[PDB]
Amino acid sequence: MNIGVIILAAKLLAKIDNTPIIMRTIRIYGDLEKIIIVGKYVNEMLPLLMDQIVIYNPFWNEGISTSLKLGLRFFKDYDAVLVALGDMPFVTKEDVNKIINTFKPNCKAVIPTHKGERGNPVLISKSLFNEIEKLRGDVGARVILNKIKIEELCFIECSEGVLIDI
Amino acid sequence: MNIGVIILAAGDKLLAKIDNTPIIMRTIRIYGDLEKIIIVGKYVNEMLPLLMDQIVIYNPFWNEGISTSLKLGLRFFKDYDAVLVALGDMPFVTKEDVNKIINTFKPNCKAVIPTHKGERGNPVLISKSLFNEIEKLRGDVGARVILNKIKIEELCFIECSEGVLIDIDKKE
Repeated sequence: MNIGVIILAAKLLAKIDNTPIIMRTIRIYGDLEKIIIVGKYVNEMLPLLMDQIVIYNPFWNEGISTSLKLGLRFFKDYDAVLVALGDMPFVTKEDVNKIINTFKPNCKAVIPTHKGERGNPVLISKSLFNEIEKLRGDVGARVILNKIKIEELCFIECSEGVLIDI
Repeated sequence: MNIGVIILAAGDKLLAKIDNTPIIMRTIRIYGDLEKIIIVGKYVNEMLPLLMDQIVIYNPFWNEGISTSLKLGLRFFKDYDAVLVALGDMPFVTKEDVNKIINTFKPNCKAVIPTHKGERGNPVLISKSLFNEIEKLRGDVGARVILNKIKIEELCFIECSEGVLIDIDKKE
């Protein structure tokens, strides 16, 4: 299925068992097609993201929405995108399979949950792309999800990692 | 119009200055307020500091050749009507030149090629139709392989300045 991970990255270079966190994050998505969107600290971590397709967002200061619109363009033909944050190195590989496997034919999105909280990454299907294209400001996943009826929102429970943003 | 500009800047010298301004710098000015991104590779680290005001795509496959960079920037404008492929080492093209090129874009044209005294140059304006064709490229080939494929009955030309024919380079 056409599922592409959009890693958002405008700390991040803080090691965890000798590997900088942004790198831990990037590889929990393994074989999945992904693209890293980078702004704030781009120059500081660029040499660490050179094995990746990286898009530098000049408009990062203008709010997370600009990073997500860009990242989206590279997958506009995909069935859905997985919006992950580079900030969370604890999301499990299993958590990912979960969020992806539970993406059924009537799901407009899939939201991970842990002990009563919704976390990330959020699986967003093609049907919503257009919606996130109108998005403006420092808004993002929350704002678009509120747009759908709970009847069309799927979910599954994952490790606590789906909630830990370091 | 849905016409995006892809400035191939992956394919060191681009940082050199011409009258106090970087070459890639000048090359960008020429396309003005047009929808554009610039693709870099091996010199992302040195390049970027001069592009903090532009959408920059780093190609991890820079070692494989110009086709990867073109497919990559092309992926960023997949829905648009056409893309103008520009080279970051050609800072002498003129705004007037560009307008002539994009304006010459008619429903008959599967591609618009800049010309100066019979000479076919760049930046070449490629239409949505060839998009699939270019995605078929491999290695360090480039779009001109495809331009030759298409028939003259659908390949528009338009006389421009000599900038369309000149590039800048470095001596080993």
